[PDB]
Amino acid sequence: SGFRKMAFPSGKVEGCMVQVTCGTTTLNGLWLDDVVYCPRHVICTSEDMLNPNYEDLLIRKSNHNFLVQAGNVQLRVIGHSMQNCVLKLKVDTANPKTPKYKFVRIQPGQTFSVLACYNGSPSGVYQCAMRPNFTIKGSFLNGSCGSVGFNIDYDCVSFCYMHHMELPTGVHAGTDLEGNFYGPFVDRQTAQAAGTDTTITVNVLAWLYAAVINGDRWFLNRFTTTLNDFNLVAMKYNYEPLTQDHVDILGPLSAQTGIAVLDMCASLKELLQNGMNGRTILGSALLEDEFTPFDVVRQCSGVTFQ
Amino acid sequence: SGFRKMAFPSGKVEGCMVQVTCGTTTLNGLWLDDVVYCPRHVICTSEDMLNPNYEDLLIRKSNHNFLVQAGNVQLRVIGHSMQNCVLKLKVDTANPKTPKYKFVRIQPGQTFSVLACYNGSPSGVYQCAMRPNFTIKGSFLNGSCGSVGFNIDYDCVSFCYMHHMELPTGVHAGTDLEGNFYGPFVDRQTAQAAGTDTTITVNVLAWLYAAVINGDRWFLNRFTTTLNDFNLVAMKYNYEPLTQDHVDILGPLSAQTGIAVLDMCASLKELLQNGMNGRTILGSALLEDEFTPFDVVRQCSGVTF
Repeated sequence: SGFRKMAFPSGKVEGCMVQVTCGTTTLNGLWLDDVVYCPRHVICTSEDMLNPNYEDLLIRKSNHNFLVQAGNVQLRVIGHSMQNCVLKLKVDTANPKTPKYKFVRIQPGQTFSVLACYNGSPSGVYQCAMRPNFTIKGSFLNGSCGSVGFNIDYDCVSFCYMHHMELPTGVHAGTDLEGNFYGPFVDRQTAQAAGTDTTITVNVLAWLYAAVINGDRWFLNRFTTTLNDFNLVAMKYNYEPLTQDHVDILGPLSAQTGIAVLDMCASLKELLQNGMNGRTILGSALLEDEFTPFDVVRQCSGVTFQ
Repeated sequence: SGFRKMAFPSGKVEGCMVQVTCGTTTLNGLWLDDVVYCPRHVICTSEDMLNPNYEDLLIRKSNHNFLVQAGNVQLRVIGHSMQNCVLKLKVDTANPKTPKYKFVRIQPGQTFSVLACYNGSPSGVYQCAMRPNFTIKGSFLNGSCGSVGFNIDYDCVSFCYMHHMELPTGVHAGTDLEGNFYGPFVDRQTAQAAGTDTTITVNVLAWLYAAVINGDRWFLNRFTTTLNDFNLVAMKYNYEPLTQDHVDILGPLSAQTGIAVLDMCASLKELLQNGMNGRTILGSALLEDEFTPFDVVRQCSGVTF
């Protein structure tokens, strides 16, 4: 029992983190086999930040302008190329700690672990979710760029996020590992703002199912709803629309608890109307939306506490 | 900027986790140098768990009754002994991945990272605090026993917790790595109740400082208080007493923010007496008490390991 924001163990990713320096700029890179991936803005200077021409900046660099340090060892850069917003530095050594891995581009609402790093060294690990407005609510300081987000279902690391920037509201933006940004953002310091964010409805429903699995039913009610009526109400509270795909994904939790998905939707409607009246759910006084259905199944018992 | 419940990187500990099996019971062990540490109740069966005599159970076991597996490799057990509630299995090979480490016993209110493991394989990491009632609010299923809690400083892993059991309210109890329980618990298959818990005041103040560092300031006010008056309020809301040592420990955050501890105490007093009036702090509608002052400093300054 219990329910925590649980990250994946970070060791398989720690062994891939390196420091990349170009000029006076230092950030983190990800060393997989004989390639180091890092944000391309490592090649910018101070006069470059608003409208950098990355193709023009990069042609002026040789391999030896990039200093890559793995722990105490310098790696030798033997080639470089840019793919979208990431730089790929070919190095002369394959990383002996490379885990089994893949690159995946995730959808809003998906969660992942972040290993926050500075100067190629890990500082901590935490869970994040891709918000509907394609930002993440991270914890990142100067020098954290190139830190990555990942999942490790089974034995394989799926890298899904590379950190590039902080927006004015204090939230964060970055790319997949092919260098395409999530959302409409660009790696320029021109004025950019995140869109209005919404709550991830399917994740709130998953977390209510987690609460039932762990033994709490106080928030259920005798009512049901149609999917259409639920979405009409949910939108009034800035909740994302719930689709038939989301209803299907909740199937296993519904089966384990005996609570039909649209009955849990009626419970959520009432919670939005009433608040918690001084109670908590899984230790929270707010409705939590950064656990996915898959996260709940990963963490919770397969036996409900009836 | 931003502020998240952050665990330590777990790689140094992952390399130490093994699977220990005795009879039909399987749980996790911690392999350091040439010793594997695990809960002594691995030697119990069903008819033993209600009132175990561990000294008598251990005599019937030979070294080959303990099956220790590190990944795909079996370790050969060459000795066994018990220290309080921890079994120590001497093995024939030192763990080549042993980090610099020590065993430490923590105080209530201190936080640590848990590496939750099953069948010797790490499955997740999260941050926990030792509650004033010596439980932790963990997330553990059958087979999680022997999972460990730890802190890191520089290069040294300080192991502080080994998981043994779940209490009826769904919170968790365990030992230090010398086998001494935290709290008034025993390793027997009986319902044992956690005492009434209280809120860790110095940690709530640390988190209010984190909120200020991150720009969330609505709860600051013109008032200040004394330690004595604040502690009357703390007692009334089931908060731990705030000592002068706590005031000193908040010194670095009070310096980084420029806000005196007793000024912040006047803010917390008002939050306890009036609530949040529908607002949140760092995204929470509750007063969070599982960040220590050092946790706030470590996260807000980017400290690496």
